[PDB]
Amino acid sequence: GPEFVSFANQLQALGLKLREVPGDGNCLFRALGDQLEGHSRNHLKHRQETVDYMIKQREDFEPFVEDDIPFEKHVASLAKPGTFAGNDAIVAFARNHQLNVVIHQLNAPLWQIRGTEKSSVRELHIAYRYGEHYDSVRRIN
Amino acid sequence: GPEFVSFANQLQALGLKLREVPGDGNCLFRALGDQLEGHSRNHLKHRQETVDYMIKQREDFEPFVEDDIPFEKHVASLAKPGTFAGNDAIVAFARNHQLNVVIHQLNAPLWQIRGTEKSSVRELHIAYRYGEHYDSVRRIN
Repeated sequence: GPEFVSFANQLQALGLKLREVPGDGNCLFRALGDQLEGHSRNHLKHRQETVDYMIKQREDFEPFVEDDIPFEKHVASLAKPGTFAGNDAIVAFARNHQLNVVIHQLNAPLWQIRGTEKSSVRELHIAYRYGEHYDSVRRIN
Repeated sequence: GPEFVSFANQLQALGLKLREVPGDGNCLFRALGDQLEGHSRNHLKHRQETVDYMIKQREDFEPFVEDDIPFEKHVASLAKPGTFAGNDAIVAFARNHQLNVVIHQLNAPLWQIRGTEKSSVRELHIAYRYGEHYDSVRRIN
């Protein structure tokens, strides 16, 4: 259908704008931290707490791991600062914090990862982009 | 990917909500009227003005018509109250009013019909749904 010409335009139509985080493997936790706390300075803590939750809830998270890769290897790699995180990390963070994460993408359907079974919870917004990069999505005014 | 369970939830995540218009063929002009003016009472006028614009700009709109259907037949049918309108009517209305129309759809990419070549213009929001039905999309707070 009739597409937006830029991601900035798409967000702007929704009264939203990007808050970019650096192009390294810590981007998801920086973006989620920015959403949760208004800044990304606790990204190492969020990475560690997210891995801790995944381990505590191993039976829930082993299904996410790409086959023939041991769960231990997956979470050990994720524990290292700079390791790019994926959807399973978003699920873990969302469940740990009992909230939802809405994911924006240029000319793609808006996604929602729900951390609870509840009906009215806190909702965080991030943007998925090239490679494995995530940014924070904030209100304009 | 991870989809919203309802259209209401999807809009709510964006701070938006549906304002339903009746399930008849006047829905697009009622929805556009609601967006433009805050109410749908001028839907007959918007239909007539939209057809007038399409006729004035025939060379621009003939390409939209499904082949072997005469342009005259298309616009004559569209002029009748109750005739369901399509994308070409949105383009015509947007160009006539020199604005943009953003179209929401459940678990589909957000669309944008741009009425001008400009960079900063007024933006109207509607929702496309089952059949040929459109509703108005408004801010929650």
